[PDB]
Amino acid sequence: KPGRRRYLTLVMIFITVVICYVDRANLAVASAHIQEEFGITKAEMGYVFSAFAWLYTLCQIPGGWFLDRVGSRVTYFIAIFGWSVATLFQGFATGLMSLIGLRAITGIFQAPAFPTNNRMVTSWFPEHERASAVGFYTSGQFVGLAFLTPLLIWIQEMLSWHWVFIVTGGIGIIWSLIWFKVYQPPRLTKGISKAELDYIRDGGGLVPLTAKDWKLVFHRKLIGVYLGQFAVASTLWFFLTWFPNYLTQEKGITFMTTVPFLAAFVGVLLSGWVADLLVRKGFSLGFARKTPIICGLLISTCIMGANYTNDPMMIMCLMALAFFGNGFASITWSLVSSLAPMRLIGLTGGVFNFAGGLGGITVPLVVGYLAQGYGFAPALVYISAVALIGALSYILLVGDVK
Ligand SMILES: O=C(O)[C@H](O)[C@@H](O)[C@@H](O)[C@H](O)CO
Repeated sequence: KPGRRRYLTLVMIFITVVICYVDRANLAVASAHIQEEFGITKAEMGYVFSAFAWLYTLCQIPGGWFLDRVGSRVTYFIAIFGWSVATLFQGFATGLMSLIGLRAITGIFQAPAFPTNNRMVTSWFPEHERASAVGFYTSGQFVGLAFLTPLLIWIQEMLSWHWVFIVTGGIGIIWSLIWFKVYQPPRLTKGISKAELDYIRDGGGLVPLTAKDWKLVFHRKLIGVYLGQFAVASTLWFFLTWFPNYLTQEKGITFMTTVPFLAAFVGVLLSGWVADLLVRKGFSLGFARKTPIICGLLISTCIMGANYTNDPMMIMCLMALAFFGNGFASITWSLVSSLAPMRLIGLTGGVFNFAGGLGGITVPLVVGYLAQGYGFAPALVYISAVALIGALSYILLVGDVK
């Protein structure tokens, strides 16, 4: 009865966020064959992984500027059709230099995925259901990064390894042109409902660099929010890049690739829904999403307790609970669109994950730096410290709705 096509764009985004995260972990799937063919060393492989991580964060502040400058639609086509071509060409790469360069190119076009979807969902879902929308396409990340990894392995072992980059890259190419022709602003869309467009707008859904603005974006209210995701997105990047299973593996654990990614799946899902229901009630817009972020980041510190047993106990349960707190508090960016000024929606989205994605580059490096000289115990307290620092820095500098 009410507007129904508004969620169509949400599904297309969910599809995009899935495809975007498949091209993130497709390299890890083939990482057991890429080293052997080119004769690459373990250290050199790190360049291939790092190539995507670095440019992904560095190419957000240009993307944030590129998003507002060029628009919200064409940017995603250039993005989807951008990285999808790089990934496709990676299947025909000759030498690690071709892989490092292409993975760099892949990170460039895939960087403006976070700010572009945010404005896209904010121009279509700036209401109470933005958290349910934010908690919807984020689940596709945990699903798209994992639930498709077995299918890649199936295509990897039976057929050649190149098809993993042709499938993931080829699907993205088709999806860009598909998405390019179907999605468009609400008024300019073919079928617009008289009630939906007003329904979308009643919540706030609408279609050079200044020195002053340059210093204002780095404000206390946004700074405390920037630091918040530095502790949220980081925990997800261990699983993406550096450390699924590396050193000291006999007395680390013993199935591990699906447990935390479900707890976060429903974690982001219900958390986006809990904040969604709370906000429509007599609670503030920030407090409805702030609350599940604080306790979540507090739940994220639950992993510190896994070392008290050192015995084949139910660590996996509290492991999923600790990862549930990150997912439950994974809608930390659902409010960045609100606090950010109307003029600079793209830049804030970049500088935002520029702290979160950076967390995916520095936090994994810290956990590794102490595991050789010390062990895993200082790594669990650090993740809890970053989560506590994330929570602590949030509750103090949250500053509600600026
Ligand atoms: O790519 C992205 O959207 C960001 O990394 C981040 O928003 C996601 O990883 C998730 O929402 C939080 O970890």
